[PDB]
Amino acid sequence: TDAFGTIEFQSNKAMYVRVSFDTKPDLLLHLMTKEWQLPKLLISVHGQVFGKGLIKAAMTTGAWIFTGGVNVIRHVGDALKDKICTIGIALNSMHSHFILADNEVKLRRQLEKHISLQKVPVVALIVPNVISIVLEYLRDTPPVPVVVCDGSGRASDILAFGHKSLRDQLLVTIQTQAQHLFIILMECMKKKELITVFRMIDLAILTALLKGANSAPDQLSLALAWNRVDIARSQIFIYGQQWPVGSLEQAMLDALVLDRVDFVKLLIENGVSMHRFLTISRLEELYNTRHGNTLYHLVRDVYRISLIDIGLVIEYLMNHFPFPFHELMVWAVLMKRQKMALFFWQHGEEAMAKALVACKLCKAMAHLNHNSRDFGQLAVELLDQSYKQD
Repeated sequence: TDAFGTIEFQSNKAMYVRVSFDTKPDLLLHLMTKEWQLPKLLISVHGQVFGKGLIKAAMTTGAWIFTGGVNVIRHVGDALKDKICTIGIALNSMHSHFILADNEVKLRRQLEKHISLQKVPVVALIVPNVISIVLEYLRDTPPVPVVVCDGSGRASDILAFGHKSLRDQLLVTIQTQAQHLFIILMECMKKKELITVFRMIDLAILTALLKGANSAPDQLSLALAWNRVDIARSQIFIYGQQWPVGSLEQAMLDALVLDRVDFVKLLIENGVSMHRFLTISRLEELYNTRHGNTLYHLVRDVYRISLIDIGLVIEYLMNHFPFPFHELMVWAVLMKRQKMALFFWQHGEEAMAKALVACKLCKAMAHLNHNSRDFGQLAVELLDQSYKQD
């Protein structure tokens, strides 16, 4: 036992546990997820652009960062100072949820492997033993999109060896030890194109993770979890892709469940046909789901949700759909969304009636002013422009 206490470096409040060298992945997972009340992506570091890249990547991905607890660690801490749930393993003030080892590495790696096994790509960035751990991660662990950094030292030597007489020059620069160490470097050439050296970071890190993942549907499913359509468009969707039949419908449904206007627009540009996409079962399931609405309460005023109940409640408030955009927009406004409904209004025809219906529905939905005013003004502007034209 012993330890098991949280200390605030006054503040940067954080939790600390002095675990032993041997660790149980289940114990650490329970402590972090439940005891600490604490991601889709995982990052671990062995040690302006450096700070900016990590901060942007961590904030967007919302991924835990594994770094040395002992104050290269200082450089990372300074970058953080410039609510990411970083994890420190070793007492830096910036890091949170401290975990210690009683003397470690083996237990940490086992815990990371167990966490990754649960339905979470893991990428390690690195700035003598450095090359050893690099090769261990690359070989033993199939996933290891390790990226070298401009920082000199072991990283510089590894990058120089990977990029490319030459072996003799590298061995001389290293200074029997060099000859023994080159055994791993021999496998580095075979492992090339799996760990890509960074070049002079969030975009680069995302690209490296996507390359490591290695099938448009598979990559796009993980991309949706990160909400990086603007950047992921170039890589996920490229000319000459496979595009398996049927996966596109599932991806479209998953995107539509959540509020990702950019991804829906990108899929429409790809050729997502709403004429055939519209489905009674899909609409019923979409209404049923509560993930991501007061309609349920309205339902009580009006278990699986059917179109009949929706029609009944709509009337009170007031097998492919030929004009699905009406249903899409009424659903979007009924769910209290402020972006998808406007997009559906833009795409669909007969905008005046739809805008007026939405304006009427908004006022009674609360029983609001901003949305009702927007819909009302949009209709007025549309008529005014049409009045000028003819």
